[PDB]
Amino acid sequence: LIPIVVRAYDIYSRLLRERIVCVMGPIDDSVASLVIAQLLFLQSESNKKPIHMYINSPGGVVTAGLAIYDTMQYILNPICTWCVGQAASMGSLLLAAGTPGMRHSLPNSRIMIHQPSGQATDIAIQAEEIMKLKKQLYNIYAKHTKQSLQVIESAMERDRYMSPMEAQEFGILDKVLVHP
Amino acid sequence: LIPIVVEERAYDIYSRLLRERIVCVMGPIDDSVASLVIAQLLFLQSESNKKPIHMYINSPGGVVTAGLAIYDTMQYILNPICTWCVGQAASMGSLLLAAGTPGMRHSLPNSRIMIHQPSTDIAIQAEEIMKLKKQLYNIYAKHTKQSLQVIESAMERDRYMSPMEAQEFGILDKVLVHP
Amino acid sequence: LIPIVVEERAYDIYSRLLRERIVCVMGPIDDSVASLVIAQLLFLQSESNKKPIHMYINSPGGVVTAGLAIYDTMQYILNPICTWCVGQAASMGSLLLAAGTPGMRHSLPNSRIMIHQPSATDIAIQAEEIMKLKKQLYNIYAKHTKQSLQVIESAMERDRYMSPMEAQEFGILDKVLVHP
Amino acid sequence: LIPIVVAYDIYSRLLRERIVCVMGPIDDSVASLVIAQLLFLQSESNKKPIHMYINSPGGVVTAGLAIYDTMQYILNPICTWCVGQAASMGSLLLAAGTPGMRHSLPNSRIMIHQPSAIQAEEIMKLKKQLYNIYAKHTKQSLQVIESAMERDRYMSPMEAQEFGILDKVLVHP
Amino acid sequence: LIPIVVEAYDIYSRLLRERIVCVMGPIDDSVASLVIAQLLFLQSESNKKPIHMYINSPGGVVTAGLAIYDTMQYILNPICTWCVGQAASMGSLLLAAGTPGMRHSLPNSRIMIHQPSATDIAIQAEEIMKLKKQLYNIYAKHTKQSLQVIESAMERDRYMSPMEAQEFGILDKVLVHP
Amino acid sequence: LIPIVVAYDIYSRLLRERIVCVMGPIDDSVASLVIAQLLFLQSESNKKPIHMYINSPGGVVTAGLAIYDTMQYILNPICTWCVGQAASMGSLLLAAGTPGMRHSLPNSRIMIHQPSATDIAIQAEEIMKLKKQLYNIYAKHTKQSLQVIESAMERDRYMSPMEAQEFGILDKVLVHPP
Amino acid sequence: LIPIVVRAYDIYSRLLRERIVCVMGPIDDSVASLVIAQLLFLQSESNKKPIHMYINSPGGVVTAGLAIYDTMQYILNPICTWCVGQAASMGSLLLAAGTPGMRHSLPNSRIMIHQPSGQATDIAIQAEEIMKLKKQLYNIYAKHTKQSLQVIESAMERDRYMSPMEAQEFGILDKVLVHP
Amino acid sequence: LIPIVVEERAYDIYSRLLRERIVCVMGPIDDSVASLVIAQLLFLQSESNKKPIHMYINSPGGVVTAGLAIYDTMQYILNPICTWCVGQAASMGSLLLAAGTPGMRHSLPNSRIMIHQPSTDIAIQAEEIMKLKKQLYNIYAKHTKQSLQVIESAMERDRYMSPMEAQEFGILDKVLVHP
Amino acid sequence: LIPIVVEERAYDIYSRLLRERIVCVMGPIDDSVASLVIAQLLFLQSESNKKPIHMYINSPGGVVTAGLAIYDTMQYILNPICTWCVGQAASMGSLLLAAGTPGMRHSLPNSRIMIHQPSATDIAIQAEEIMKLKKQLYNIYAKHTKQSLQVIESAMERDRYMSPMEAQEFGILDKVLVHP
Ligand SMILES: N#Cc1cccc(CN2CCc3ncn(Cc4ccc(Br)cc4)c(=O)c3C2)c1
Ligand SMILES: N#Cc1cccc(CN2CCc3ncn(Cc4ccc(Br)cc4)c(=O)c3C2)c1
Ligand SMILES: N#Cc1cccc(CN2CCc3ncn(Cc4ccc(Br)cc4)c(=O)c3C2)c1
Ligand SMILES: N#Cc1cccc(CN2CCc3ncn(Cc4ccc(Br)cc4)c(=O)c3C2)c1
Ligand SMILES: N#Cc1cccc(CN2CCc3ncn(Cc4ccc(Br)cc4)c(=O)c3C2)c1
Ligand SMILES: N#Cc1cccc(CN2CCc3ncn(Cc4ccc(Br)cc4)c(=O)c3C2)c1
Ligand SMILES: N#Cc1cccc(CN2CCc3ncn(Cc4ccc(Br)cc4)c(=O)c3C2)c1
Ligand SMILES: N#Cc1cccc(CN2CCc3ncn(Cc4ccc(Br)cc4)c(=O)c3C2)c1
Ligand SMILES: N#Cc1cccc(CN2CCc3ncn(Cc4ccc(Br)cc4)c(=O)c3C2)c1
Repeated sequence: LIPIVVRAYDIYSRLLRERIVCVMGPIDDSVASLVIAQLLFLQSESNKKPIHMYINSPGGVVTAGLAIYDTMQYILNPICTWCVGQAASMGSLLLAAGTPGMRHSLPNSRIMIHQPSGQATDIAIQAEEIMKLKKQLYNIYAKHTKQSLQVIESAMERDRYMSPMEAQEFGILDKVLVHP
Repeated sequence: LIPIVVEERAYDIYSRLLRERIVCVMGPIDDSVASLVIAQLLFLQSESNKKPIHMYINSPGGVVTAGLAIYDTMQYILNPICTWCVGQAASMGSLLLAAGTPGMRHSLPNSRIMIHQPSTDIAIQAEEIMKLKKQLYNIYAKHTKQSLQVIESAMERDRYMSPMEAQEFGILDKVLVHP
Repeated sequence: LIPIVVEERAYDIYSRLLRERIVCVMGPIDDSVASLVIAQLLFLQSESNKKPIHMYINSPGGVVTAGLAIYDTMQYILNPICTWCVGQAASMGSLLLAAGTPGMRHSLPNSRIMIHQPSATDIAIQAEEIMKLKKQLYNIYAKHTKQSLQVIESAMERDRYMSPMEAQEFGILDKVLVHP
Repeated sequence: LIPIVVAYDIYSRLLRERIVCVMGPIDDSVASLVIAQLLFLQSESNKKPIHMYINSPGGVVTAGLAIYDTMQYILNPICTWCVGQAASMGSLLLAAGTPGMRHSLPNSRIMIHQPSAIQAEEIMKLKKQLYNIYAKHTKQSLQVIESAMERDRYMSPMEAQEFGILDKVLVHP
Repeated sequence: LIPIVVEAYDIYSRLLRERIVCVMGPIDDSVASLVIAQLLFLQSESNKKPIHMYINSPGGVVTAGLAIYDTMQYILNPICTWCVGQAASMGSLLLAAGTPGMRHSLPNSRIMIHQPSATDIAIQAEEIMKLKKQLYNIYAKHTKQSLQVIESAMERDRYMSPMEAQEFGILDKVLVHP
Repeated sequence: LIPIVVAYDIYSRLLRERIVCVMGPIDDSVASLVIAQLLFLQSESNKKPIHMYINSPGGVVTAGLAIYDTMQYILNPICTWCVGQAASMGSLLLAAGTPGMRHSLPNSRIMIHQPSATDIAIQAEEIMKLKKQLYNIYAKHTKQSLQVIESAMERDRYMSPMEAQEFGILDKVLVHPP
Repeated sequence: LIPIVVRAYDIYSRLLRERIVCVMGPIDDSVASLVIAQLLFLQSESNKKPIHMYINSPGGVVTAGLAIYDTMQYILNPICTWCVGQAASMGSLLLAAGTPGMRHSLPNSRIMIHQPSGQATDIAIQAEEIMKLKKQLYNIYAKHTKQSLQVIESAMERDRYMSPMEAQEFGILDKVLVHP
Repeated sequence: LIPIVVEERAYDIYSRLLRERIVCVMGPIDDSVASLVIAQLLFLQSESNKKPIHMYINSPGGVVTAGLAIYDTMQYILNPICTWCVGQAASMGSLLLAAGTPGMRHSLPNSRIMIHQPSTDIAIQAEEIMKLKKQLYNIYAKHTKQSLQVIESAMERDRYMSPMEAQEFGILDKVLVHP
Repeated sequence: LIPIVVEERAYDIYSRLLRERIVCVMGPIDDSVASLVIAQLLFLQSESNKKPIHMYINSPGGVVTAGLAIYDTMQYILNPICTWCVGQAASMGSLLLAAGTPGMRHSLPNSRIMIHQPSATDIAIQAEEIMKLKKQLYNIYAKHTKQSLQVIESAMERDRYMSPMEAQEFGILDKVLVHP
């Protein structure tokens, strides 16, 4: 039951006019394909006007999440990340991949970087190869939070969520706002 | 739910991707995908048979004959084809990736490329699956410019490659971070 | 989601294929697929009875009477019917492929062509009727491949797939091409 | 999805050609659809012939009888066409065409044998209706229809023409 | 599970020793096979000692009910029938197939002869008429009613009282106590 | 629950009567059990007759031929009995009894028409090759011509016990013990 | 509903006393484990008394069928094979593996050596490796029917059944009996 | 349906196999199989801790920790253990096969041996599955007497070996046709 | 099928295990598993209250109250309880393993020991009650490992498995042996 706003759009097509790419729910190849297209389209309108990326996600397929991350680094626009409700697993990696100084979170959000043990693989993968994927998140997290590799590997072995202030000091987000 | 963009006409974002001469290959490859992909490749040729066409690949593989149908159409049309790998391209997905126009096969830094065949259509006999696998042997060796047994060995290995190993191996030409 | 192309008018890409006089026979063939193909075949003739009609065949087979229904329409209309095998043409697919206008039956370089029938039909069927069906499959195959009736009874007993070059040598198609 | 011709969809264009399709199993939903178009094509013209495309394995008898009564009610000449097969109730509509205008394409299969909650006496009562319909349009005696419908087999289009189910077996116009 | 009685049998094997054959529940080929074997076993014990049958059945496959009916008419033992709870469709045909004067029913039972709308395969129209005509003749032979009266009463989708079924001919005695 | 007689279960005592029970659809499991009892009953005596009880709707053709071949292999004379029905493979086994010892009860239903399964999906020439095997067995035991058999089996109908007797499927139609 | 015969056994335990190993139905690891135990037990009673192996099977897992074959060659007893009803795929390979001159079939049996295209693999296997398994049946069939490798490979490409007389001339069985 | 044999006692054929000091390992390996196999290995030791025990292996693999539990019990008891491979022994199945007493690891001529791990218990983390795989690396190298990386390479290969290659590789000692 | 052993009397091998004073805790632990273990525990004590009792633990965990029910019985009875970890002991499995008599908690060389609880119980449960349960898990773990309560709160936050040597160093078991 999606509404229509006023030439008349639906509320989700209107969100894209305000340069807002929506990432709600589990991440798969279909979500990654839709998100990457919105980013590439938004750069075609202007490669300097900022883009806001709303994240309320529990995670999902890693390669699908990495495709969004790789596209976030490709486009030249300033990328603003907003954590609403929760950003866990791959969701917190996209949250931490925003433009430095523009990664926000709402005051009552939860943030998880631990990886779950409901998909995460597309096909069946071998023992050495989930380790290579985990090492990829090890370096991406360390690069965007400016944390050491050992601190990152240690923190990701603990099954717990952080408050936006804990995530701020760790390096996932920059500002915790209740109001503009 | 597919959003709508305005650039006066109103397209869905995927009808707008086809406007950019961009053909998406996301997900498992079956006869439904092969019918959709081939149609866009034939349409994009009709608009202009010399402008390049971009193929985005994030696929785990799938039906072999459908992936071979796309590949044949890729070699049939006259446009230079740029391949782009985001996320992953495993089994038949890496074959289409390596089948791009030489010099314009790209991948993004965190993609995973697998050429090991998994384990499609109706079940067949042992001589037919072995016949099909040798076509995958020849096609890979044709575009990687590797030896046959070098390909046959690398395909036994249950493993993915980083975009860089796939570049030295001959599946890719460029690994980009930024334009 | 089926994409949209623009001339001016907005078409769906499959509807644009029909304006190029291309009739797709993709996937398993049943009565619903037969209805669509026959409807498109008869419409393309009403526009012009001499302009060629293109048939895209990527099929693993299907119901015999449904596949025969199409073949009956391909023989009825006066248009030159170019058959194109892309991917594979098995069981009822190769019969339609071999039923194209002589000299205009093509195949793409990596296609597989089988004439072996699978080990069906709409309602449960008797012994004498199944062999009556296979006997008219022999006659149509022998008519269009110009082969002996027993050479069609043979080789159809072989659980085997053919190359486009074998299928060209045997009489199913006339050309196998890489480029136009 | 069904394509678009010029702006019509291919099955709406087939209706503009005065062609009514009866493809697949016949039930009350299909019978309601066929009857609606049969009355519309008569509403457009009561003289122009109407073409019926039959590719059916049969279906519900009361639904097939519903179509049959409508073709007898309407005043238009009706051409039936068999493509693929016409089995059980499907061959009854095929034989229900206007005399001299019942066709079949060469490689079709015609079945009049009926496939093996109402009482037993109602099954026999419905069957006798089927017997009389077949005998009326085939000009065959009742015991010939009863003995032939008893045989679990399909016919060639040439066999079905001599029996009286159809009139024309053509390859080209 | 079924309990164990000591005299050590399970109770259903003990009803066998009392020459009681149970026809409880729906009738299929598995029930007919079990019932016929119990009948033929009791004739081998003594062809003269009566056999008691307990019928609490909603009906079932017609050919299975005929194999039971043909087996009781085969053996020469005196066969009683006892309607407990309900005897509908094939159940009431067997109930009426008892030895004349020895077909009983308990007072609060329901007896039905109208046939439902019986499948091993899907059959043709004349084959369900051929089968129904067998039910007509079997009912008329044991109820001593005219064939027309059978066709009328079987067309009514209704249940009979054990009192009504007595004067119709389906049973002989409606008792509360021995 | 199968009752117990005195310690046998009723189906084990049927085997002691030299009776082999073939009730229900015929598959490879039914064929294995039936063949096992036929060879056992031959082990205890190669000349005493064996009794076969047939209430079958048909089943797998190769399993039904597996039984038939074993009925022809053993040296014992075989009485076949039809109760309820004998259809498709069931009527072929019924017809394959010892000449003059194939019986049926009066309310049985016998069909030789084959249904429109089998362990694997097979080809056209194999399904028809199997039908010719049935053509020869039916003509052999009914002593009818090949054309008369292949015509009559394309009829979708059942026969009465007397029709099948005149056709050659069975010999005696009994109501009470001879 | 398995009967009891007379000390009292069940009819299947009695079959083993007559030195009859029963192979009915599709073949899996459970059937192979049960069959191999009966063969090894029967050799422990006497390594010279013959063993009869009843076969009414449509096939099954290849490695499970090969385990029975390998055990048939291990034990020293004369092995008699009996085809009843049908022996297809792996079933006909065990039928052909009997002691020379002791492979029988009942007069109305069907024999298939073609391999189906309902299991045949335990796990998932690669393209080259089904070829190695097929080459194993290629040599086993040729060794026991004394046929050439080319004749064996050709005959196994045809989807058809043979009569016991066809199978006798080919080399699967030695005698076709109606009576001892 | 398990038959009954007489040799006076009445056993089922599998209770008679345990009488021969024969332990069967057929089918997928889970905690139910590990509980059954370990119990027989411990019982057969109690009857006599020096008589050999025979293990028949026709398994496609399965749960790793259950297959490791059996292997540990194999090394724990004091009896020499003969392993026998019929049909196949893939993944954990070949590990138990190679874990027999040196000199008595056999296979029949038409068996297939796979040491490539497939793709068990609850799902785990990437460091734990990698930790488990290295125990399979050490155990295989211990009984094959091969190098670690030689094992690690051979385990990438999606392939089976004939009993003869498995013999040169160090998983087997003897390949028999007849006693 | 559970095999049969013979002394003389015929036992099923699992019943023979109970006569060796061995109680198996294999698989997931629920109320039905708790009933069996407690019943076997109390019976073995009725025969003798000083003879050791052996507990075989190959468990991935289960219900907390069901697992606590066993631990309560292990503390109640007077017998020396030797715990044996074979394969794995995770969640409630390691708690029973660590609850064995001091000096008699063993593990086999290739076992995995986890104390991390999974991300349950019989009926749907509230927040305060789940933490009340984890708090008594802390107390039992701290009592038997002789570790600090916070050292138990830590490390239990780590989605991690331990070796038998780590579990010995931490206090879950006392010995890790290859041979008796
Ligand atoms: N997966 C994917 C992916 C991710 C990052 C970069 C690329 C490279 N490609 C190559 C071809 C191309 N062509 C046009 N544009 C502009 C545009 C305009 C509108 C829309 Br709607 C979409 C794109 C591009 O940005 C690119 C970048 C691929
Ligand atoms: N499977 C398929 C397939 C794949 C490759 C080539 C062909 C050959 N065919 C034959 C007829 C034809 N006719 C028109 N065009 C132009 C066109 C314009 C618009 C659209 Br929308 C699609 C195509 C063709 O490209 C071809 C090629 C078949
Ligand atoms: N199944 C079917 C089928 C197959 C072959 C031949 C026929 C015969 N029929 C009879 C009536 C008819 N009426 C009009 N046209 C032209 C037309 C115009 C638009 C569309 Br859209 C479709 C057809 C015909 O071709 C025919 C041929 C039936
Ligand atoms: N079931 C039904 C059915 C079948 C046959 C005949 C009838 C009788 N009815 C009664 C009323 C009626 N009113 C208008 N028209 C013309 C018309 C115009 C457009 C459409 Br669209 C449909 C019909 C009629 O034909 C009839 C015939 C009922
Ligand atoms: N369906 C069936 C059926 C129904 C009625 C009659 C028959 C005929 N048969 C033939 C052979 C036979 N042999 C022995 N007895 C005695 C007996 C003893 C114990 C048990 Br337990 C079962 C039977 C017979 O009654 C018959 C009758 C078959
Ligand atoms: N399928 C099957 C089948 C069918 C017919 C004949 C045979 C041949 N076999 C071979 C070996 C054999 N050995 C012993 N006996 C006697 C016997 C005794 C008790 C039982 Br219990 C079962 C059999 C045999 O009859 C045969 C006949 C197989
Ligand atoms: N899979 C399996 C299989 C198949 C063929 C041969 C072997 C080798 N084994 C080794 C140990 C062994 N020990 C005792 N016996 C005799 C026997 C007695 C009774 C029964 Br019951 C079972 C066997 C043996 O035959 C063997 C042969 C394994
Ligand atoms: N999981 C498990 C497992 C695996 C290997 C070793 C052990 C240690 N345990 C400890 C207690 C014990 N007590 C008696 N015996 C002898 C025996 C006698 C009959 C049967 Br039946 C089973 C065993 C033992 O072998 C052991 C070994 C545990
Ligand atoms: N849940 C439970 C449970 C757990 C711990 C303690 C108790 C207390 N109960 C009370 C009554 C009782 N009565 C007899 N015995 C001895 C015995 C003998 C044979 C078997 Br078999 C089992 C026990 C007891 O140990 C107890 C202890 C309950």
